[PDB]
Amino acid sequence: MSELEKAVVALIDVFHQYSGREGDKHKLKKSELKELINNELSHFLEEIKEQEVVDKVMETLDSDGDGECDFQEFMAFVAMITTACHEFF
Amino acid sequence: MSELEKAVVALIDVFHQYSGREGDKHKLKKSELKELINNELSHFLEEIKEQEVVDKVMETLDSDGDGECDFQEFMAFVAMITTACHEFFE
Ligand SMILES: N=C(N)c1ccc(Oc2ccc(-c3cc4ccc(C(=N)N)cc4[nH]3)cc2)cc1
Ligand SMILES: [Ca+2]
Ligand SMILES: [Ca+2]
Ligand SMILES: [Ca+2]
Ligand SMILES: [Ca+2]
Ligand SMILES: [Ca+2]
Repeated sequence: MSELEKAVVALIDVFHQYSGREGDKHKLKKSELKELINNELSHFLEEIKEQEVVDKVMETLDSDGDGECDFQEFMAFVAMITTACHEFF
Repeated sequence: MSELEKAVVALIDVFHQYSGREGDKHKLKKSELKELINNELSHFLEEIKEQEVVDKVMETLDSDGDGECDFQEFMAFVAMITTACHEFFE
């Protein structure tokens, strides 16, 4: 696999590392999303320690309004983070 | 960096590697897009061997109508591919 193909597969891997921890194994509930952000984006995003900030991130991400973040919604999150990083540089 | 962080920067790296070849260093023209797909997506997508196919992929990706694929448009392409790959592994 190329570096791009590996990156694609990594997005899938990381999503499932967190979505499968609790409840719906195909979606990130708030607790899972918080853990993903604190554990996997510690060099890009400030550590989340407030429940408020959890609720806001999720509210931003939850396009279909079911209260969790599914894969499509997570992809939108990755695009936000990636675009932000790109724009920074 | 984490697995996810490495993935994020890989997307930016690969886009820069091809967008910088010709003309606007911050956008992919048709030839650059063809080269990225053929060289970096060779395990995922059928090799592009015809102009009609290149034209079509670019038209699909070119949301802002400027004839090229910029980073945000490329990110949309990555989302498409990743979603397709997700369904495959599922
Ligand atoms: N493959 C590459 N191209 C590549 C390789 C290694 C790289 O290392 C870095 C990773 C992350 C950052 C970084 C800047 C920054 C600014 C503000 C904030 C914030 N949230 N206040 C967080 C931030 N994190 C810097 C360098 C970067 C690219
Ligand atoms: Ca879950
Ligand atoms: Ca949702
Ligand atoms: Ca270019
Ligand atoms: Ca464009
Ligand atoms: Ca644009």
